[PDB]
Amino acid sequence: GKALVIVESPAKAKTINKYLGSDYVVKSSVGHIRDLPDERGALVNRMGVDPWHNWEAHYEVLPGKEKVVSELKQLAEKADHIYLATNLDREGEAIAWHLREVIGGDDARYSRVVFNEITKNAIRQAFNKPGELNIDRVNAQQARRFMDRVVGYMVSPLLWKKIARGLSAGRVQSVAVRLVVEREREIKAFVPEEFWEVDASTTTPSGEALALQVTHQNDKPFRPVNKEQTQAAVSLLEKARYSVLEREDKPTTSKPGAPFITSTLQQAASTRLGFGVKKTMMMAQRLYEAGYITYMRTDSTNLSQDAVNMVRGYISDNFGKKYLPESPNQYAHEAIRPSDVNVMAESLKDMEADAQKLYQLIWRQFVACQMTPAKYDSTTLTVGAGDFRLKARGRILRFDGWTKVMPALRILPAVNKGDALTLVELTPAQHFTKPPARFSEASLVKELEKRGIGRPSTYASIISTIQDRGYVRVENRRFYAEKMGEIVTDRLEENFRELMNYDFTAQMENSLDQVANHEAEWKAVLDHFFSDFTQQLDKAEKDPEEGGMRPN
DNA sequence: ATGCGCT
Ligand SMILES: [Hg+2]
Ligand SMILES: [Hg+2]
Ligand SMILES: [Hg+2]
Repeated sequence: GKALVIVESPAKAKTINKYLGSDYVVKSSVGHIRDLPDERGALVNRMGVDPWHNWEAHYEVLPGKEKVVSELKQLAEKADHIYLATNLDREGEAIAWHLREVIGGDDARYSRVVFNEITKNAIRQAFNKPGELNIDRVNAQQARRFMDRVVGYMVSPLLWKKIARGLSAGRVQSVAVRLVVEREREIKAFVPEEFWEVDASTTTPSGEALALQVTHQNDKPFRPVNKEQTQAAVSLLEKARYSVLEREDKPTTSKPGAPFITSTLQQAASTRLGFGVKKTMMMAQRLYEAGYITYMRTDSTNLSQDAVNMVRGYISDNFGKKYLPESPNQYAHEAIRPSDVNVMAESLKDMEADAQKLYQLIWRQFVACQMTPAKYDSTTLTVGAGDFRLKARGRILRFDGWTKVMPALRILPAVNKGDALTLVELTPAQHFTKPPARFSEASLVKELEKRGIGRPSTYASIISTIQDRGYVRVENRRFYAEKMGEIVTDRLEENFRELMNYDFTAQMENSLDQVANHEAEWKAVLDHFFSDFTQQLDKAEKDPEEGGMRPN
């Protein structure tokens, strides 16, 4: 009979059904299809999981997947063998598990296949050496999902009682706020430090202009803190004899960056196009659904060999040998890139202008990544004047390399060691150290991914939740901590230190991997977790004098 | 009258 294949993304399905044609019926779950809605029955009914009854759960189809589930039902009839083709990670593994329990049937009627790429060299091997779903992987995801549930449904209520109604707490949510709160306090406590700089304009023995910066005095870094000290020094430099000590000419290079991932795309779109995280993902979504780029949600900068041959092939025909490296550039889902290098942004007349701009950003990053380095001739001049040391640095572009596709938007006169320099003028400059920069939406996302706190598909969502909840606010595209955010962050740090530690997620991931690798059992892991958590929750419930949470 | 994180 006909084989039924199920994937997560519709766009990916349409593409698979092609490189497979008829005989098979490809479809997509379009997400999860099913999820959640001493002891207290009401609390357990609300959570959908019972921590006091060996974690029995109550999953139920999403209020917006009825059709999907239904249309998937009847399709199971005219199907001989059902092939669950979701992602190999634990989330994908769980979607497969839910599909199998919602469609019913017998285990043997189900098979698990993983698609490498769209190429036929992949969609083929998919059914070649398949397998079945990994129960350990599934239970690992159930453990994560349940731990996140307990925290949110059991901590928030405590907040409603001690602080205010409508408040929330969460493994990811609360540390994102903590990051903003700490930066806020960092800025408010900052005290600018005054420092001075002195530059000197001079003439070479020829007559050419040479700008110099004072670096040392009596062999110590030159850094006056007030005008008085700056004057004492200028007085000496005005009468000093200047002579060249050393001229170090050296070839230096510039290297392209890695292709984009969700976090970096958001940051680049934010810095070069003024796009907000949510907008960037909306445009990226359009581009993906129209087949111009790969999944917009990814945490890997990897590139397939085909992708790499495709781009080198393009660089070779459009730039020449000097731009093509001897062998592929090395560096530490796939990365976000054009599905076809031969497709220019200007040819996407079916897309909004902003989507074309985003595509162009993704395209150029992808092509520059595999080109040769930029080459410069860097010159450094060392100058002596009395007890002072002065410096001048220059650079002259010799070969653009990758900057040919990704442009950004210096000539030191000829002088030899021992040459005298004629002083023209001395310019003192007052300065003040500046406080740490405020977070931007993309900037906070960057910090979250750096600590492995969120997920590509949740970063944007996180940035919004903390605002709607009233913990932080955005102004001039920059984050500011709200009083409530500080209040909640301090309470949570006081009564749930472990949960508020930035590495809580990393530590959780380790335990989840152990469950996925038969090195631990999921219910046991949840039991340990719950025991610690309840110890903290119960303590927090008490009166402030007994160590309970301070009410506002 | 109510809250999480992920696809
Ligand atoms: Hg969803
Ligand atoms: Hg690269
Ligand atoms: Hg969704």
